[PDB]
Amino acid sequence: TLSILVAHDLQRVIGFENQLPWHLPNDLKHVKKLSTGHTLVMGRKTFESIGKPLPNRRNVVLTSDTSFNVEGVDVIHSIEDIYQLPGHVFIFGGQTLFEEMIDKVDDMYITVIEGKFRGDTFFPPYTFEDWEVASSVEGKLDEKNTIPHTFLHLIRK
Ligand SMILES: NC(=O)C1=CN([C@@H]2O[C@H](COP(=O)(O)OP(=O)(O)OC[C@H]3O[C@@H](n4cnc5c(N)ncnc54)[C@H](OP(=O)(O)O)[C@@H]3O)[C@@H](O)[C@H]2O)C=CC1
Ligand SMILES: CCc1nc(N)nc(N)c1C#C[C@H](C)c1cc(OC)cc(-c2ccncc2)c1
Repeated sequence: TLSILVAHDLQRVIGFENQLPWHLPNDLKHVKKLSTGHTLVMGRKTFESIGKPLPNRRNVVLTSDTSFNVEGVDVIHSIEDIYQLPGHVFIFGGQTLFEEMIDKVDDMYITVIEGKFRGDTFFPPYTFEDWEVASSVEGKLDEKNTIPHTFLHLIRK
C-alpha cells in the first residue's frame, strides 16, 4: 500500500524556512497513529529539517548523496526503490517528492489547516475530480490546538 501523508494550509503551504508554519499537537498524534509500525519515505531536505528519525517505524530517506548515512535511517537513491519497500508505505515529504509521487500513490491522508500562512514549500495542486472522499473529520479546537483543521482520506478514482 502506497500513501501520501501531508498537512497543508488553504493554499497548500506545507513549510516555511525548514519549519512547519503551525503548531498543532493533534496532527502529530494523527501522524503517530497512522505511521507507527509502518514506513516513512522522505526527501533529504525534509529529513534534515526534522533532524532525527521518527521512533517505532522505518525511516527511509531518498538522496543522491552516496555518503549519506544516519543511524536508524535506511537510504535509497531511486524513485524506483520506493516500490521495493514492503508493507504500508507513507510518502512524508517534501514538495519535490510529492511532485514526483502524487500521480503514483494509491491514496492520500491530508490534514487541511484552515489558515493562510507564509510559506516557501508547497503541496502540488490536485482536484477532487480525481479523488473520492473516503472520510472527512474535523479536528477539535482547544487550548493547545488553536487552528481549524480537517483530516481527509482521499482515494484515487
Ligand atoms: N512539510 C514538510 O514535508 C516539510 C518540508 N520542508 C522542506 O522541504 C523544502 C523544499 O525542499 P524539497 O525539495 O521539497 O525537499 P525534499 O524533502 O523533497 O528533499 C529534496 C531532495 O530529495 C532527494 N531527491 C528527491 N528526488 C530524488 C530522486 N528522484 N532521486 C534521488 N534523490 C532525490 C534529493 O536529495 P539530494 O539533494 O541530497 O540528492 C533532493 O534534493 C525544504 O526547505 C525543507 O525544509 C520544510 C518543512 C516541512
Ligand atoms: C506533523 C506534520 C505533518 N503532518 C502530516 N499529516 N503529514 C506530514 N507529512 C507532516 C510533516 C512533516 C515534516 C516532515 C516535519 C517537519 C518538521 O520540521 C521541524 C518537524 C516534523 C516533526 C517533528 C516531530 N515529530 C514528527 C514530525 C515533521
